[PDB]
Amino acid sequence: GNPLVYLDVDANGKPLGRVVLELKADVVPKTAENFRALCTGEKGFGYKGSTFHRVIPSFMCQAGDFTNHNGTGGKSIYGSRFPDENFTLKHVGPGVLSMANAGPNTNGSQFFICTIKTDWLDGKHVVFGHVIEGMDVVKKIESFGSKSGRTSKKIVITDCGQLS
Repeated sequence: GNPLVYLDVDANGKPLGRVVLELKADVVPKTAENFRALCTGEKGFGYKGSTFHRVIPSFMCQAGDFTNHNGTGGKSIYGSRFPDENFTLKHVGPGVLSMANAGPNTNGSQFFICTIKTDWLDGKHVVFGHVIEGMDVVKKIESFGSKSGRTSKKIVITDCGQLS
């Protein structure tokens, strides 16, 4: 069935808890597989030790730039970037997991978790999973953001991996 992955998150060195995510490999297999492999680190690089670098309250929490830590970097398991797989899943509400990008067909490793319904992103960002457990942790992360995206605390993915 669909993979379950986790992110364990710290804020200024203090554990916030675990976010568990279902990846919708049934609908977006290529996009799901990229995220899964980046969680396990099995290609020799991935999310462990990287940060949530842009967090905007009442909108989204963005992470996944493990090369430059500022929103300019990251890479996929396929190459630097890969195409938009499909736009079948929508940004239906809080807990949706979606690919960040720099325009059409520029997926890498950066992703975001929505904290509201972001319907204006439908057809522009590939949705590929959802939070199963840990929305409370996501809400804590959201509370440390600001309108500019700057975080008031350093938010680090201290561990991550695959549960099933």
